[PDB]
Amino acid sequence: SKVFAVYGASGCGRSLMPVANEQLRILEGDTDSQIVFIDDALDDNITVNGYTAMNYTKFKSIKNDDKFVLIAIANSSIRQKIADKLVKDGISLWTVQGMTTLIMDEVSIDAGAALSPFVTIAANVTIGKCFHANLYSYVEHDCIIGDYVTFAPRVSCNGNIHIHDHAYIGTGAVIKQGTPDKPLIIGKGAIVGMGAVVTKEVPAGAVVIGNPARLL
Amino acid sequence: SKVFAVYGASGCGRSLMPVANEQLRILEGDTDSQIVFIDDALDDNITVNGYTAMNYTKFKSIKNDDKFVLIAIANSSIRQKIADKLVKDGISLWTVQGMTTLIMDEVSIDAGAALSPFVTIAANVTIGKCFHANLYSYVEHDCIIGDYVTFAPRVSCNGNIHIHDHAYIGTGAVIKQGTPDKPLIIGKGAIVGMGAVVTKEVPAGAVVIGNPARLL
Amino acid sequence: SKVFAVYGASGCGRSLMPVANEQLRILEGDTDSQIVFIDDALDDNITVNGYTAMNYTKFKSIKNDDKFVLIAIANSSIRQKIADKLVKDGISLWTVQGMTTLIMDEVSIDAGAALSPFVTIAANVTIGKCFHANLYSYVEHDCIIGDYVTFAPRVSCNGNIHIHDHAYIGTGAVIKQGTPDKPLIIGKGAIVGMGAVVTKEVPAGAVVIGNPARLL
Ligand SMILES: CC(C)(COP(=O)(O)OP(=O)(O)OC[C@H]1O[C@@H](n2cnc3c(N)ncnc32)[C@H](O)[C@@H]1OP(=O)(O)O)[C@@H](O)C(=O)NCCC(=O)NCCS
Ligand SMILES: CC(C)(COP(=O)(O)OP(=O)(O)OC[C@H]1O[C@@H](n2cnc3c(N)ncnc32)[C@H](O)[C@@H]1OP(=O)(O)O)[C@@H](O)C(=O)NCCC(=O)NCCS
Ligand SMILES: CC(C)(COP(=O)(O)OP(=O)(O)OC[C@H]1O[C@@H](n2cnc3c(N)ncnc32)[C@H](O)[C@@H]1OP(=O)(O)O)[C@@H](O)C(=O)NCCC(=O)NCCS
Ligand SMILES: CC(=O)N[C@H]1[C@@H](OP(=O)(O)OP(=O)(O)OC[C@H]2O[C@@H](n3ccc(=O)[nH]c3=O)[C@H](O)[C@@H]2O)O[C@H](C)[C@@H](NC(C)=O)[C@@H]1O
Ligand SMILES: CC(=O)N[C@H]1[C@@H](OP(=O)(O)OP(=O)(O)OC[C@H]2O[C@@H](n3ccc(=O)[nH]c3=O)[C@H](O)[C@@H]2O)O[C@H](C)[C@@H](NC(C)=O)[C@@H]1O
Ligand SMILES: CC(=O)N[C@H]1[C@@H](OP(=O)(O)OP(=O)(O)OC[C@H]2O[C@@H](n3ccc(=O)[nH]c3=O)[C@H](O)[C@@H]2O)O[C@H](C)[C@@H](NC(C)=O)[C@@H]1O
Ligand SMILES: [Cl-]
Repeated sequence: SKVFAVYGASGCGRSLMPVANEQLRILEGDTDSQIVFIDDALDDNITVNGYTAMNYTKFKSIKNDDKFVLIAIANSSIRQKIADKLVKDGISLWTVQGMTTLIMDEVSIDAGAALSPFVTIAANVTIGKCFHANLYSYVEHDCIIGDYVTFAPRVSCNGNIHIHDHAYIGTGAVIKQGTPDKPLIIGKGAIVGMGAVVTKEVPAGAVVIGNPARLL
Repeated sequence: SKVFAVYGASGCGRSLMPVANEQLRILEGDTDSQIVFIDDALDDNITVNGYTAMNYTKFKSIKNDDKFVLIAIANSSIRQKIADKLVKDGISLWTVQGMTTLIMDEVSIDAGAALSPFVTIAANVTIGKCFHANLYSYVEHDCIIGDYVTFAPRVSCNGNIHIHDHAYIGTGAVIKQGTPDKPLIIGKGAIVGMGAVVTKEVPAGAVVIGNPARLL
Repeated sequence: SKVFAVYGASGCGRSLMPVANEQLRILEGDTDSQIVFIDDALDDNITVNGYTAMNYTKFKSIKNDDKFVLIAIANSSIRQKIADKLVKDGISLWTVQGMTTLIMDEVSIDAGAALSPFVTIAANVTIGKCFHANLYSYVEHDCIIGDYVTFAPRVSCNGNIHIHDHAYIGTGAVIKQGTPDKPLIIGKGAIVGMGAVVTKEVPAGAVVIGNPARLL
């Protein structure tokens, strides 16, 4: 027996719960396990879109040895804080993908990814912990994505790109491919703005916007 | 017995007829009902891509009590004019979606929407009359879309956006999310240009272009 | 009996091989035929992502009368050179599409197209030799695409556009629709940069960038 949850019942979680249901009901063939929202804004349990929603105290208190959680909070500092809490409390991080999520050959993705509908993860890609790939995003050949990286919808991450930990790539951003000899690097905790067209390495902690991308 | 039609046999209609066939043949499981084009440019009936095409006089003259029409004309002033005519003549507005159109939880869409392939309508979205969501467009969590709103392909409408009646959002436009406290508003009859990156409220009747979006 | 191949085992080929397998195993229902990589960088045979990879000398030497090749090299000058070699050596050019590739009515596509997942080819489109439509690209109503045209991912080619031979359209580029009276032309060997917003005819051999698109 198992219990599943989506951690976060705001916009991120409510748009991932259908995806978590595709993962659980169809890709895992599991019509038996219950799935709930966790949200620490809650004191008393409520329902959100027809699902039981409870705080983490209540979720921990459930008498089941086999808990699986997708963290659906886009802020990667919160996501890492919650991931470390879950693992310390013996709760499993749970990767979710949609029926229309395309995974190609020799792809490695750490536990707890949120892979939205219409996402492509292409050939020979490596992805670290609790990756968020929102609707329509792709990661193309030979990319290395670090830990707690967050893509908005419709991110175009071309080939031979290395994205370091905690980077955020905004809606519809386009990133030029690197080369095998010189991967294009997005530095740790960098922010690429919505619609930015990234043609060069982005420094760690930089915010870049526009076409072409410039420091903000 | 029923008769279906796509109103408009130009580019909008010819790229929606396959979608209307997915809706009718697969999602409604209906292999019996006939589907035709209506186009008032026609005097004599013709065929368009292997479908009978006739003007509205001829379509009205069909002896069937149960008519269903998708309006495939992108100009929203024409679309509203035709919708009001159809309803007055006792003809039903017909929502069409593709096999790859994704509708999430607690979504409300008024009759007569054209929801193209690869469209996502995410959690807790409300949409008014004869919405056009062209290929790859999405409407994310908590949005409220008014009447006769038109999206070109690949519109990125993020969460907590309110789009008023008759707005037009151009190809690949990106709209910044609002907040629960302050939805980002696109005003009545506003035009957001292709590739525009919208980061603030757009006034009613405004035309905005570029990255970032500015008045034209 | 037949032998299939993907010509090019770098990023283009490795992200197309899964698509070639969807085409062969599912759309052609063929679990019998072998599929390999050809790559002329190879001296001795190797494996690439669990597929045999050999140079063209070795591929020619295979004793089979019925060879089918998808050219997965994005550089269209190389692609044409290889296509002419294959045809001269009595090897068939092979069109591949994904399970999520959408082809609409009255579409004509010459042999040897690479049609990626989530690609739409809309109504009444005509496409010439060895077309590349990378992930998420679309070609909308009434377009005419010439020979050895290459789309990066997420190209938005709207209606009534004529793209001449050997043009390259970069990641996330948007092209304004033409009219029936005046198709918007992308000239021979033109390059449209990533994220370019094309609102007018592009001259043959021009490089255009930005929003709006300008000569570089
Ligand atoms: C880039 C970004 C992080 C900057 O955030 P911020 O510092 O709060 O910026 P503000 O909204 O205060 O705007 C700063 C200025 O830059 C502009 N700007 C903001 N985002 C921009 C963008 N992506 N491209 C270009 N200009 C942008 C604003 O219009 C403003 O101009 P002004 O000073 O003349 O008024 C933010 O706008 C962004 O792009 N975030 C991603 C949104 C997104 O992807 N949503 C998807 C959710 S699923
Ligand atoms: C924004 C828009 C409505 C303006 O239309 P318009 O007033 O007829 O504009 P024009 O085509 O005459 O061009 C006006 C100027 O702005 C530029 N321009 C036009 N559209 C632009 C856009 N989206 N972004 C930036 N610049 C744009 C033109 O290049 C031109 O520059 P110029 O005066 O230096 O020559 C139109 O270009 C547009 O974006 N429409 C949407 C197209 C689309 O989404 N098609 C999908 C069909 S399914
Ligand atoms: C437009 C393009 C062909 C130009 O290539 P290039 O001539 O080698 O250009 P460079 O990378 O040397 O950069 C030239 C300058 O223009 C800028 N630039 C490059 N591409 C740009 C683009 N698409 N939009 C805007 N500016 C761009 C660069 O930042 C640079 O600015 P700088 O001189 O101030 O440093 C190329 O950048 C491009 O867009 N290619 C498509 C990439 C792609 O689609 N990849 C998908 C692979 S599947
Ligand atoms: C306001 C805003 O920009 N929200 C965007 C954000 O959604 P969330 O990541 O759900 O961010 P929220 O701040 O809206 O919500 C986080 C939720 O997480 C909960 N939370 C947070 C911390 C914690 O320790 N426990 C916990 O339960 C918290 O109570 C809240 O309900 O990320 C999505 C990917 C965005 N999506 C789109 C399409 O625009 C949302 O608009
Ligand atoms: C020229 C142009 O920009 N056409 C774009 C428009 O297609 P339509 O909405 O089909 O616009 P049209 O003007 O081309 O056609 C409208 C059709 O509607 C018919 N019509 C119009 C009025 C009416 O009362 N009756 C009626 O039958 C009219 O005869 C005509 O055949 O909207 C699509 C969504 C665009 N798509 C793309 C991908 O570019 C088309 O290019
Ligand atoms: C470095 C680079 O920009 N590669 C991009 C290119 O991938 P390819 O078209 O695979 O280009 P390559 O130069 O990387 O490889 C071509 C292959 O083709 C082979 N080749 C070339 C010539 C020939 O005669 N025989 C032959 O076998 C050659 O040995 C090589 O392995 O085109 C894709 C569509 C891009 N995709 C993305 C998503 O970024 C790749 O990053
Ligand atoms: Cl897309």
